[PDB]
Amino acid sequence: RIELRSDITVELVDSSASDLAVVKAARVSTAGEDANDELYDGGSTRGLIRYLMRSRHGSPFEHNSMTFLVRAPIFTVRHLMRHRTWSFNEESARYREVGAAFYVPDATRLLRQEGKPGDYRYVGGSTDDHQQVVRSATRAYEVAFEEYQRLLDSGIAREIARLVLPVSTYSVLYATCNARALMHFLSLRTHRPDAAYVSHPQREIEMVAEQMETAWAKLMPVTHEAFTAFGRVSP
Amino acid sequence: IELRSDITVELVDSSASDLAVVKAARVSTAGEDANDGGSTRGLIRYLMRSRHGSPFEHNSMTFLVRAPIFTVRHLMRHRTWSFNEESARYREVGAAFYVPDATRLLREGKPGDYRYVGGSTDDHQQVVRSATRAYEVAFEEYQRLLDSGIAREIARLVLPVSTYSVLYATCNARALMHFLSLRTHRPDAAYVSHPQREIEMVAEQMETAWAKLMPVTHEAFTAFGRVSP
Amino acid sequence: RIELRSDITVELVDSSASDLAVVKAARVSTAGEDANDELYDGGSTRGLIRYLMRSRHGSPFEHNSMTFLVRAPIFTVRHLMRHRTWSFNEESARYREVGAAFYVPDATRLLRQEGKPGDYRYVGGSTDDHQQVVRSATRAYEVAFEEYQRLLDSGIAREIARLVLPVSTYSVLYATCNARALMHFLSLRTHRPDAAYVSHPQREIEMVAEQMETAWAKLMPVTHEAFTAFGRVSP
Amino acid sequence: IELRSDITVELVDSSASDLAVVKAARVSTAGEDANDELYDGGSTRGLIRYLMRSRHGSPFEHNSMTFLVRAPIFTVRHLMRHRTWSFNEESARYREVGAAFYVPDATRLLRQEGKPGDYRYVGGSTDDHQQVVRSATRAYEVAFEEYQRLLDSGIAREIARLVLPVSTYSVLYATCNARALMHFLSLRTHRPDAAYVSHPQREIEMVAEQMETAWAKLMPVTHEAFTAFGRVSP
Ligand SMILES: Cc1cc2nc3c(=O)[nH]c(=O)nc-3n(C[C@H](O)[C@H](O)[C@H](O)COP(=O)(O)OP(=O)(O)OC[C@H]3O[C@@H](n4cnc5c(N)ncnc54)[C@H](O)[C@@H]3O)c2cc1C
Ligand SMILES: Cc1cc2nc3c(=O)[nH]c(=O)nc-3n(C[C@H](O)[C@H](O)[C@H](O)COP(=O)(O)OP(=O)(O)OC[C@H]3O[C@@H](n4cnc5c(N)ncnc54)[C@H](O)[C@@H]3O)c2cc1C
Ligand SMILES: Cc1cc2nc3c(=O)[nH]c(=O)nc-3n(C[C@H](O)[C@H](O)[C@H](O)COP(=O)(O)OP(=O)(O)OC[C@H]3O[C@@H](n4cnc5c(N)ncnc54)[C@H](O)[C@@H]3O)c2cc1C
Ligand SMILES: Cc1cc2nc3c(=O)[nH]c(=O)nc-3n(C[C@H](O)[C@H](O)[C@H](O)COP(=O)(O)OP(=O)(O)OC[C@H]3O[C@@H](n4cnc5c(N)ncnc54)[C@H](O)[C@@H]3O)c2cc1C
Ligand SMILES: O=c1[nH]c(=O)n([C@H]2C[C@H](O)[C@@H](COP(=O)(O)O)O2)cc1Br
Ligand SMILES: O=c1[nH]c(=O)n([C@H]2C[C@H](O)[C@@H](COP(=O)(O)O)O2)cc1Br
Ligand SMILES: O=c1[nH]c(=O)n([C@H]2C[C@H](O)[C@@H](COP(=O)(O)O)O2)cc1Br
Ligand SMILES: O=c1[nH]c(=O)n([C@H]2C[C@H](O)[C@@H](COP(=O)(O)O)O2)cc1Br
Repeated sequence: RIELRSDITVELVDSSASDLAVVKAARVSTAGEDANDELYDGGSTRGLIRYLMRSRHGSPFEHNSMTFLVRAPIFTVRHLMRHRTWSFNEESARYREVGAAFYVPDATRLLRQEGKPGDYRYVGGSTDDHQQVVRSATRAYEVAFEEYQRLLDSGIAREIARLVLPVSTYSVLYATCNARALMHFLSLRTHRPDAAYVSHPQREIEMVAEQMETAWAKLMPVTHEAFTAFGRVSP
Repeated sequence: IELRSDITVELVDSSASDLAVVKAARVSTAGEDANDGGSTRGLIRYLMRSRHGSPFEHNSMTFLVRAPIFTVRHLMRHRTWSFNEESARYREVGAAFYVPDATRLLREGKPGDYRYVGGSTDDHQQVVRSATRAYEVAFEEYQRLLDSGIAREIARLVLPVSTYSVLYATCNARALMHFLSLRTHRPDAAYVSHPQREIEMVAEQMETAWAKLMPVTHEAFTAFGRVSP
Repeated sequence: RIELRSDITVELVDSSASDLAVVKAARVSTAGEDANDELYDGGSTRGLIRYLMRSRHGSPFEHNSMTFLVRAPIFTVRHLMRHRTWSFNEESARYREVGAAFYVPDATRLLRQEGKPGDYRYVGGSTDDHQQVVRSATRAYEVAFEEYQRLLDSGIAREIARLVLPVSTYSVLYATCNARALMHFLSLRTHRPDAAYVSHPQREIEMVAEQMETAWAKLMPVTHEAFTAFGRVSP
Repeated sequence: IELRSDITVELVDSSASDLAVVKAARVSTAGEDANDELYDGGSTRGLIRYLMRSRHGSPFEHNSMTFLVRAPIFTVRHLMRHRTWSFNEESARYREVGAAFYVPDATRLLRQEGKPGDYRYVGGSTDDHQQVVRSATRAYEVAFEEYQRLLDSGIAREIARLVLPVSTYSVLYATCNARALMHFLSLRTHRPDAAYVSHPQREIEMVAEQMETAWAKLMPVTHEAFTAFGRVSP
């Protein structure tokens, strides 16, 4: 028996990110060695960071890291993993038997399907779909996992047996970035009609991106607001 | 549906030669002067053994790759490459699926355990038959979701990781060597890696094409233990 | 016996860069295998490249390379080597006796000096500045080069003798990028009031950038034109 | 003007421990359950050695270390060739340069290299130190004197600096993860015992040594493995 889930989760597992890190790093360029010591307050912090954001001076946002634990279907992990300045370590289906958790969209998700990303007329759907999707998914997931279990039972290599598993199978990974890589990622992986360049990601990676953005907002409140302020363009 | 076991790589564009390496390396010792066969062979052997990899980066190779998604995930972990890949969010995907061929060992059960490696050919028929039921049902349902007006990006959730995809993949020679050290199983190498056979097929095809472009670099690569400089 | 020059030179030595490669790379997404054997006409090329440029879809612009031979002052080479997606190989002063060639800015250049980059009110300059710079530079360079040779004559290692040499000493290097990295470089290393983000690079690095742009314009005229139509923002 | 021979590195921030390695590696083999349970020094060391010996590099990337570095420009150029790092450096286009310049100390000059990579080109002596100090003093004094005359003439900071030598001190922040740091140590330390002998100049190697010490304090199991296996980055 399989488990169907529709939750996509991100947990902040570790970090070293602050708005002060950014101020210090940027100060060294005009201040020299005073940089590491100086008297910088609430209003000077806002001012400097907004300025770096508006000028796209991005390197001072690199002196940090945030590490997330992500649990998501493989098709969404494929989206996250396209971001080449991040580091990733993922559960391996060559090394382990895969758990029978599979992703299905929730009812309320399906009313926001993008038939051809970037085109307005292709957004829509309604919730007779959800039952049809649940019904199709259940049949395909069951068979795949049963054939999966069957080959493992004959002693077929796990890396071969998994060929039958759907891209909706859940995976778990660690994902580490600095703030600049995170802002570049948010620019592409959130849909924000406010933004200078509006992106059209699938909703499931956007779910990942929003949770990450919430955790990041707490660590770097001033950077986060400035990022939104300047049109969600990565410095 | 179609079942297939080809995994193909074609070189589609390049600007890559051994001489491009020699010139790049020679600005250092010679300056402007830098812009035979034995000084080329010599210089390249030295850069390889000293691990001066920067001269090997002044070049590009582009490949067109046809492989199932699980192997494409392997390829796309190499972050210094450039990729563009067929999208199931935009396209209705083709009913082509990978199954291993007859000569594939079917029993590495934990890679790096050359105690967990083996196989037979009654395993073959089992794999094919069993994958076939999985793929058939997945595709039928993928079609029924499309036919009900479900968006492509959602319909595809039911497709296995053995679905064929296709992409352009571009690297310089230094990134390729790094890729080859990880993505071929070569007990003769200084550091032995244990890649899945399917990505290794990709890798062998790329190495073969690259040997035609840069045969002296390819020889030095192997001579010094298949360690990327 | 020193030589003063004020020419910063870029030569394209090799490339494999075209607009058509960009189209193929984008078409694989929507057309699959067929993209590799498709024929593309002028208007479909233009429409597609302008679409990617304005949408900031940048990956299709990476399947190429350009290799430049660059001769420039150290201080300008440092600007150029800040760009981490490039490949560089540079003449070594640890290995080679350095040539007596040093950069001075020419008279036209000095009219457009940047006192506080980004601040337009420290932009400017006089006509007699050229003579004061030349008289000042020539004295300092002569002494550095003379001490350099003295150190070399006393058997001091080249790696140590060169500490007396100025940031205006000429170096030579190969610099290799793809068009996307070149574009991000041009958005930062050229000053353009038309641009969506006006940058304030030292004129010396900008001279490097303009010549790269000219050579690249010839290889990928469609992309070039599109990059400029949409405000010099790197996809 | 002030002549110095110190090259300093200070750790100003980090999030790095051997623990972030074990967790990142454990996800692959034990899934979700690798964030959340049984941890053991022996098994932690055996896993880190195994990743190191096998060059499984990626689990060593979930961390960061930020160094504040003060070093002459010619050394900064060596450090900044490592493109996986992030840097922010004092700008001479924005700032009047301080007249601090590097001269090698007396012991260092006894080493000097070549031609780097040839054993028989290493040498020096202690009236050579006084040559170096005297030539340097003459060059730097004139450079700084011209620098000032140009600034006094209202010539722009960015142009005036053309006269200053590559021995001018600069200050920067440098952030990397432990995988990038290992690669940098492999190339920027000279260790006849390593699987690959590298021949960096002494000054960047003085930067490297201090970074290694600071890192080893944070990740001693990783550092012991790095060294045990020939100082090859995973
Ligand atoms: C047998 C095998 C098993 C594997 N097992 C797993 C697994 O179980 N789970 C999993 O997630 N992955 C696994 N991987 C994938 C692996 O962790 C890498 O993602 C992939 O192999 C490519 O690694 P790479 O970074 O060395 O090369 P690429 O990312 O091209 O990077 C090339 C080199 O670039 C440098 N580099 C680039 N970016 C950085 C950076 N940000 N920091 C430091 N250095 C950088 C490094 O020196 C690196 O060696 C496995 C790979 C193999 C061959
Ligand atoms: C709506 C949407 C649609 C997409 N469509 C497709 C698709 O149809 N097909 C497909 O294959 N992918 C697609 N992608 C993925 C896309 O092609 C990117 O690889 C992904 O968005 C990550 O972007 P990136 O390459 O800008 O950033 P990452 O690879 O981190 O790189 C980040 C930034 O680093 C720089 N950079 C890193 N490496 C290089 C390099 N080698 N050269 C130059 N600059 C570099 C660039 O400035 C880049 O913007 C899509 C993404 C979105 C949000
Ligand atoms: C003794 C010595 C002598 C040297 N001689 C010279 C010289 O004469 N001239 C000169 O210019 N430099 C010289 N260098 C500098 C050298 O060429 C490198 O720029 C510097 O050593 C940083 O090394 P790196 O590129 O391997 O690592 P970093 O750039 O962190 O890169 C780490 C790893 O990332 C990967 N990587 C990152 N970007 C790319 C990319 N675009 N393509 C492929 N892989 C990538 C590679 O796998 C690389 O090894 C020398 C260095 C040493 C230690
Ligand atoms: C007018 C001007 C003023 C400047 N002022 C200063 C100054 O005062 N002090 C100073 O030190 N420098 C200064 N710089 C240099 C600047 O900080 C950058 O190093 C330089 O512009 C290189 O471009 P880049 O860092 O945006 O991207 P480059 O390193 O090419 O990289 C391209 C893209 O790759 C991505 N990327 C690559 N590596 C990482 C990583 N490790 N983490 C996250 N993302 C990554 C980013 O998305 C980045 O934009 C200035 C440049 C200009 C034009
Ligand atoms: O040999 C491997 N190659 C590889 O690239 N991975 C990466 C790919 C993917 O992001 C994740 C899991 O892959 P498998 O499910 O193929 O292990 O780790 C893992 C192994 Br083991
Ligand atoms: O929104 C997208 N996000 C994405 O990352 N890709 C990348 C991921 C994968 O390597 C390939 C195809 O993905 P889909 O099958 O998710 O389109 O392109 C494509 C699209 Br469209
Ligand atoms: O040991 C070296 N370290 C180094 O980083 N380079 C790089 C730095 C610079 O960009 C160029 C030449 O510097 P020297 O002039 O410092 O060799 O090559 C060269 C040598 Br040799
Ligand atoms: O316009 C700039 N371009 C640049 O690349 N830098 C980087 C390069 C160098 O590493 C450091 C100091 O450069 P000047 O010394 O040119 O400011 O910051 C700074 C400025 Br401002």
